[PDB]
Amino acid sequence: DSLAPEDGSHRPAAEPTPPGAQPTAPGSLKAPDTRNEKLNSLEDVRKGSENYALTTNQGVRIADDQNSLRAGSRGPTLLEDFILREKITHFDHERIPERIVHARGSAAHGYFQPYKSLSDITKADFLSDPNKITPVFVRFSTVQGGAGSADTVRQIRGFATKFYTEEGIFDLVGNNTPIFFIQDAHKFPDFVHAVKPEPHWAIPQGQSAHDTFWDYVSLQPETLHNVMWAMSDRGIPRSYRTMEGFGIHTFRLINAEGKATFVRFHWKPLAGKASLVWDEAQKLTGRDPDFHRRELWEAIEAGDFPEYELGFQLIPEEDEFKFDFDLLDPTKLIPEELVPVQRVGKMVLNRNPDNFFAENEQAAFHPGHIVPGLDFTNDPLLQGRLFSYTDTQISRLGGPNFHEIPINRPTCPYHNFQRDGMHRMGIDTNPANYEPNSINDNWPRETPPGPKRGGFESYQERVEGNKVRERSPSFGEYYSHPRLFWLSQTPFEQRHIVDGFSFELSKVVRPYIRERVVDQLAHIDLTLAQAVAKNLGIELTDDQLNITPPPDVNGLKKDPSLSLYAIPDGDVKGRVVAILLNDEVRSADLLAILKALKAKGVHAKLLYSRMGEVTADDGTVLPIAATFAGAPSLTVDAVIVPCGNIADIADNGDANYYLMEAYKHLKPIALAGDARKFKATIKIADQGEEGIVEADSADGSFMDELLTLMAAHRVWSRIPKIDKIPA
Amino acid sequence: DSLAPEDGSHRPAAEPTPPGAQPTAPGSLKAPDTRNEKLNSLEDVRKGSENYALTTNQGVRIADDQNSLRAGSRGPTLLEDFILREKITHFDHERIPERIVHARGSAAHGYFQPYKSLSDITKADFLSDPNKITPVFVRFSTVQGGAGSADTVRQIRGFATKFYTEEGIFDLVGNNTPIFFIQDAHKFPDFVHAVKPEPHWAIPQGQSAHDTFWDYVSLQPETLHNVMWAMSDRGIPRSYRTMEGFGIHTFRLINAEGKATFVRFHWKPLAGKASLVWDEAQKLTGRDPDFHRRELWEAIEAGDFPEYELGFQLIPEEDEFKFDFDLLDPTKLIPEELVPVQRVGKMVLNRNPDNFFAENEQAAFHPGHIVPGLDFTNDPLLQGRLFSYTDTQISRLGGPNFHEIPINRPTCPYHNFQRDGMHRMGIDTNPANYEPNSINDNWPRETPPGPKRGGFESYQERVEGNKVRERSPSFGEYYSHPRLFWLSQTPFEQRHIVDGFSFELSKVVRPYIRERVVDQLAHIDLTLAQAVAKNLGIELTDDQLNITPPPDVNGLKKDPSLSLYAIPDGDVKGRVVAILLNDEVRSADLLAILKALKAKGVHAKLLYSRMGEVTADDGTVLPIAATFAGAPSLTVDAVIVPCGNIADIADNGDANYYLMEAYKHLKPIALAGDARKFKATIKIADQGEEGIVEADSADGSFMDELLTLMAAHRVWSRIPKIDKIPA
Ligand code: HEM
Ligand code: HEM
Repeated sequence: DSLAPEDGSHRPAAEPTPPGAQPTAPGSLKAPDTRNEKLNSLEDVRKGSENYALTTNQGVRIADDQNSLRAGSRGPTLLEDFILREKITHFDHERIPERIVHARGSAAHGYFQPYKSLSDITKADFLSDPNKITPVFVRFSTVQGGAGSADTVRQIRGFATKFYTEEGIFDLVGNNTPIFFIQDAHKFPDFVHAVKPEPHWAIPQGQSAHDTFWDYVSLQPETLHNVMWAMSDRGIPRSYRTMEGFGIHTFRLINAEGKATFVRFHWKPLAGKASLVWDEAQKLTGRDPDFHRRELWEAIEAGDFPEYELGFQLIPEEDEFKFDFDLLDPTKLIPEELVPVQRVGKMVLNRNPDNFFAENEQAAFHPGHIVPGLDFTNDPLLQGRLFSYTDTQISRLGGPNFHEIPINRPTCPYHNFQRDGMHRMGIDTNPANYEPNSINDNWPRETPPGPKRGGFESYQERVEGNKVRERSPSFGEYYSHPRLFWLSQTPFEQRHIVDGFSFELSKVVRPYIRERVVDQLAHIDLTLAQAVAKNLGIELTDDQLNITPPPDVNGLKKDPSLSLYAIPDGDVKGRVVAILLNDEVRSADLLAILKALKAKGVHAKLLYSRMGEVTADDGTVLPIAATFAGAPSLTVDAVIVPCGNIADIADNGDANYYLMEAYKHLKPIALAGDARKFKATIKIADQGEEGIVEADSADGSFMDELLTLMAAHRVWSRIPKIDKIPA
Repeated sequence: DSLAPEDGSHRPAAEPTPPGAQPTAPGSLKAPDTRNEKLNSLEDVRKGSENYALTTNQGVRIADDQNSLRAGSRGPTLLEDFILREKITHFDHERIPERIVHARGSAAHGYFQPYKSLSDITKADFLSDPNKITPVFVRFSTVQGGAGSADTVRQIRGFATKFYTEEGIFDLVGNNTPIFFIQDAHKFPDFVHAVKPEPHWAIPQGQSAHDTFWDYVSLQPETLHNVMWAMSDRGIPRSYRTMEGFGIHTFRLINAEGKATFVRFHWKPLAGKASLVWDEAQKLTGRDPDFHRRELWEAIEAGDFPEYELGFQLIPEEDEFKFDFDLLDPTKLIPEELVPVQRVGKMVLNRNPDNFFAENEQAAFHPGHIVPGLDFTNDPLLQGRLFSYTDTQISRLGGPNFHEIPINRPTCPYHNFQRDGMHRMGIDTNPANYEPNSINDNWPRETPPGPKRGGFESYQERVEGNKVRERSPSFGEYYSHPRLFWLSQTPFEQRHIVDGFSFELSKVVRPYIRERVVDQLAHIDLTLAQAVAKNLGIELTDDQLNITPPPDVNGLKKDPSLSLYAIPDGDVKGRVVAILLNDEVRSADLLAILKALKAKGVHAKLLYSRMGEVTADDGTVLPIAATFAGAPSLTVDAVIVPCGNIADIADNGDANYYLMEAYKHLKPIALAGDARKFKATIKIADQGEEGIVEADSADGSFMDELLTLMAAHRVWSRIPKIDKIPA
């Protein structure tokens, strides 16, 4: 019974389509021709459904999946109903522990390839040949919230990449800021407990605006640098496609000759850097808590594949101690003005998973999963991470055989003497389960280290010191990097940082904690400190006003690569505009609008006061994607109002509020013909305002203007005009 | 180190205080003198902290909890650091699986007492004497979202109560609507999978506005009754304190003479019935996703204990077949006009937990946990529940000894021959682990059924029929209960139902699903169907326009007890009002305002454009609780603006928007003296309007008028006026 619509509209077309054009679908059904070695290797466990009989897990066909077995139709359920019990038992045991941190995340499949061979600095196989492609699986995430929390919270974001190389799995488990909050892994449980929901009542969920977080920060000044990044607009990215990625720690690259080079890993977003504004981000956690997850999935379904460039900061071994900060301190960044990022390769995410639980939820990343050609360093945060990931996956994934869960399996050979464990899939035929053995002629065998396909050998770093629980004295500087970050931001970025601290500390109930945090800000920069204090009704003391600013970082008074917006990097492909329809749209305006958006790869969403269709002035039937309230301005990058019967929507509260919200949030707005009467609602300018595109009709020049604004992301010059608007 | 402020302001006073006045805290520290038998029995496992040395879990004192052990202060971390490894190991394994459904929930401790002995209808010990107090632990929840999802989503809410009786634990596991979506437990996994996030991409999180839910609903008309309740304002309660509770199924009461009486369980909120409006609820999931958890905790800390009256609908065994519907069908309600609710007792929730994870997350409720004096029925949804909760707790709580986790332990004696299992706490000394035995003289021993303290014996219900997987023909009626619900709602409640369906179906991407749901609505009520269709741009066919409405339910064409608001039951105690300050408030207005609110137990929050303090006209220093943006109008019940230097905030966008938002969401607003200048912000006429209180000062009847409006909850007559308003 209950069947598909006659017309076949239940099923999405298996071709690239813009967001909202078709229902989303499992990756293998949406893009069956998109393949890679890892995607193909998962074919053994993919399960179809069309034309198959419904069965139990033991393969018994079910005749009635609507009713339990009972003694009479109004009688008691019987214990012998094994079909009911198997179905309910499986349902009852669907959940597994969420990740302790980074539980909220969104993932996709893709591939990587180097631009040229890097064999002179590393023997890693995946970086040895420009035409050797390596499948990847990437998961982006937030830190604090649970798996069911919201996407556009203010938080550091995780950026984890699993490379399925020919010499083993390499996991590059990074975040979207170049430093971490703490120096030693021993404090991780303390820091995480402080940022997570407070233990008595389990509030608040995915935001750091609460007493315990700011108490920890105020008592542990090493956290200030990453706190500065979190309070900036870096903490509220527009998309996972428009943020940077960093490995944070200094690692080593080892070449065939045995030479070690220190390296820091970077990902550069080829769509550019872009973030939301706080009010927008917070409201969007309510209007669409799945915004980043959705946006990633739809970009891949549209062909707007997330693309990132891998880059390396390289420091010779002999230059380990030449900076004014320790290279092994994860609260310190290496300014690009001192050590440039060398481009290494490109990563493209081009296919969504088939099943979120099987592939995203069960994926296991670990920074200890390195390969020959790579090695660790003594960074005390990284050292502790090496223990933790393996340990947590034993309980999260139910045993030691988590590498046999399909998404986690290597695509290269794996053979050893490990056996058994819960849910053991591999059936070993080796007569031996130990080495050395004579009974299988000692196979599988050890392999000496070498230039290629060699066994792993650690770099023989010299270790000299007593067994101590002590922080290196070189790590005891906490204010210069925060200050370098502060001075590198534009004026509007600085304002947003001030507003971030002010908002968060206004939610701290104990006033002395707010004062202690302001005291720490006074050791970074007095202008920043005074601006936050003023918003909290706090007065800096005379001593606070006389704190000497921290020294410059190796002579730098600023580094523009630390700003999101100082150096233009805008890219409109993949962005989306809202088009507010009316019941008699001028089709000539629409035609020109859609053509210009199409030429730059910008999507459109047609909105109205109701769902269904509206008919343009030439008879074209226009399906409505959503209502004005249903897809708020928060979800788009710009708003366009075509001419037609403007009287239809001129007095619509939601239509007017749509423009007020977009205006407040600094988005470009374009008004054609009679749509220019909406200028009154955003109560500003009569001769026009930079940021507002207006003309008698939507034409080539009107669209060029709008698209130029869109490439600059937001209208920062409108900032002074928005705090009067009631929106 | 000694980091607390010397003034002791880090610690909350151990006395009842209003929301926001002090930092919240663990229940036993906030209210040490609030006790009950269960709370006292948990003293064996409560752990303090003050004045104790920091140790490992083995009791070894720790000297340096800031650093890992390494070879040299910049060297590698050593494997012999057992302190680091224990600390990180425990952190790595903190999470357990969340509940499969109702994962998001908030709980508190309390007590229950019957008004009079019910010995004539039940032998249940907890209902046998008015002076018998039974400790309870209650958990309120949503259904779909994860543990980290938001509170004010549109969903059915769970209302689960664990009664720690002298004859065993009784768990009454109910919801906030009197029926469930489905009829047979065999479809529970299907219904739940349809409402939960879609499997390819895991979206959307806590809202049912997506294709698979409405696909299922459109193909299974049995769901329409509970869907009607979810689309009404019942799906968005103001607080867990202001919603009703129901057991849903017909159970049995058994008295000492062996007579069975059918019973349906009800909880009546002594604070009244109250819900939010959709736009407010959805925006509140972003501004404060923990609103209901917070509100419950703060109500209890303030002394505004959540109070509920337990009531029974009783039906004699001989009247089983006297209704138009089957008593065993969980998609059908029993109209109070046909069978009144008899008041049974009162439950008061008066203490929060100490540790959310230990007490709330690990609590295990199960409808199969009944006691002598109660029994089950053949309702086919209830029958399947009896299997599922035991099964799911084995994996959720790590084994069969979950009854030994402190919160789940009975307060009465428990002795049997069950042994071992993971995490076994009890050390059995019985020589025997089986019965019958002679080696311990057969103890513990079976106990015959009797009037008091007897063994459990099932009611000897006659069973007759063949073994079949078949729905009773008596359950095959799906539209009369939905229609009865619809006709019992006020006109504004009907509009909100129409708006709920309209918004939800507008998020369904496949248009045919929207059409099929509209067709089902046409079988319930033509006005409802036409209004939803209009909002979707769908036209009803002539056939749909002629579908004959379903019959009345036992001659009823409405039952006012199904409405939230048809019969006023307003209670102002525990509500909160925002007070928008200026930099020279008229102290006289503020004195009058705050004392009037205090006299009725209404809380206040003093808001401004920054934190700190403001000084009134007479020099009174006024502490600011939050900024206008920090504590939006969504979080309060009414807004008051006192006179003073109104020019200070008159052009503040946030202050004006605060009133626009409150106005749109139908909240009472009161403006004193020059604060009447804000009338132009919300377009109020010079002569005024119902729902807006205004006078020259806050004296006289100004506060009485505002409190009268608060008692009516919202200003329903303003609906037509908010239609426009750009907010
Ligand atoms: C530079 C500092 C760090 C970065 C960049 C980082 C990054 C991440 C990321 C991106 C994830 C999520 C991976 C996924 O998507 O599944 C994650 C998970 C995790 N992190 Fe780290 N983290 C850092 C520090 C630490 C430390 C110091 C510890 C403990 C010593 C730690 C313990 C964990 C654990 C236990 C998980 C859960 C993994 C799982 O369940 O599979 N992290 N981290
Ligand atoms: C009248 C219909 C139902 C009502 C009123 C109801 C109510 C609830 C409530 C309030 C909870 C949360 C208890 C807590 O706070 O921990 C819950 C959890 C649960 N429900 Fe039910 N439910 C119903 C139907 C069902 C059915 C038909 C099944 C399966 C056959 C089911 C399976 C579960 C499971 C497995 C849990 C999680 C329990 C745990 O993990 O401890 N429910 N339900």
